[PDB]
Parts: sequence; structure tokens; C-alpha cells
Amino acid sequence: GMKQEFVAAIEIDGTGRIHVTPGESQFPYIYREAMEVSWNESTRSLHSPVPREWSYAQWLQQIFAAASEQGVKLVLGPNTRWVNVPNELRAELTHAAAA
Amino acid sequence: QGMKQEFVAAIEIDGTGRIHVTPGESQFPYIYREAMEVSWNESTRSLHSPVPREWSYAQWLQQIFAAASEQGVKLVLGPNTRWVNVPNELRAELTHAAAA
Repeated sequence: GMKQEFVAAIEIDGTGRIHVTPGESQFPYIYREAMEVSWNESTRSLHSPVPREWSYAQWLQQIFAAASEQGVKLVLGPNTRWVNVPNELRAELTHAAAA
Repeated sequence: QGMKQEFVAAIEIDGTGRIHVTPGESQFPYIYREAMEVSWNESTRSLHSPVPREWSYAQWLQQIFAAASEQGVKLVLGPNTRWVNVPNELRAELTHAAAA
């Protein structure tokens, strides 16, 4: 049950987000799709997040931060097992878990 | 305060490239509720990330078109399509990404 529609504009804003402005439709609730697409009303555009390349280090900290929100401070031990983590990365990750 | 310190039993990057943190004892069934893009996999009892991925404008355009399509609108680029601050090459690549 679709419906074809022309895009009025494609734009990259000053923060690097890409905006697609629909020919006519509005999507105030595009967030409910859980696809990290947002709606900016002032410009009636669907847009991406600010460009982001997340390292494993940053994801590790994110995972730690989430567990912390639920009352658990995770720490690495001398017995923690590292599985399929290159040596160079392990160092970086270990530093991440502490920083 | 109620904050419990705990050992990590394992760090693992799986076959799909997600990084897994296996807590020593705690479980986090509702971790998704923190809205932080972290998930709990009960079969492996681990917190994990999504699959890694580089930033790509083409992909993001496709992602944007895909979100719109879920809400019943198939977007298409036209000859009258206005491009603001989109460099020549990116503009070509974005055009092709919208076609494929």
C-alpha cells in the first residue's frame, strides 16, 4: 500500500547530517521506526544523525555505561577471557574499560 | 550506593563483528530499556553492540528512504531535485544509491 513521491531536496547540513525533504509528505513520527532516522520540522526534512564511526573502544564504554545505569560497575580482571580480539585492540579496549 | 562492582568474565567479538561483554554474575534483561543501543542476549548471557559499520551517505540515504517506505511512502529523485551543499561526486553516488 505504497505511494510514489518526488524528493524536493537533498542537503548536507553544517554538522554533516544528510536531509531528504519530501515532495509533500511529513513524517513527524518517523522516530517510531527505530531506524535512527529523525524528522526536523523547521525544514520539513527526514535526516540522519551526525556522521559517526564508532570504534570497539567506544562501544565497550557504551556497554559499560549501560550496565552502570542498571547498578553494576563492570571491571576487567586478570582472569577475564578475551576471545577473537586482536592484541592491538585488546590494549586499546583495556585502556577503554579503565578511562 | 547500591552500585555493585563486578568482574567481566569475557570480552568477545563474534562472527558478525559485534562486541560482547559477559558479566560475571549479573543479568540485564531490560538493558534495551536504557535506550542506549545495548542489548542482552540471554542464550550467551552477554551485553552486546550492534553490527559495526562505517559511515556512508549512500547507505544513510537508503536508510532514510527505507524509513519513509515503512510509513507508506516510496521516495524518488527527480530532475527538479534540489541539492544543497552536496559536492559533485557525492551527488552522483547519492543518485545511484537512490536508484539501486
